[PDB]
Amino acid sequence: SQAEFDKAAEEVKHLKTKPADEEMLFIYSHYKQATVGDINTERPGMLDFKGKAKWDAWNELKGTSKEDAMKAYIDKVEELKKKYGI
Repeated sequence: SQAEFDKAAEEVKHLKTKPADEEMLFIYSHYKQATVGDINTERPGMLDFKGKAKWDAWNELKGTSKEDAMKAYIDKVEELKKKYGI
């Protein structure tokens, strides 16, 4: 299905607490593979500040199925929901 993934991405955007950079990264990444696909973009190039993390962390997913990214993202966000909630 799809609704549960937007539900996850939207829910994360409304969580009561902020999860670790790493979580933000797992999300950011799994969200891009789950919806955009493999990183068909330009890695930082200039500064390796926070962007390198998101870009690279997403790149890391080149080869994983949209569905695995989606599925795992849904559940993972669900973890975050049981973990941090509303």
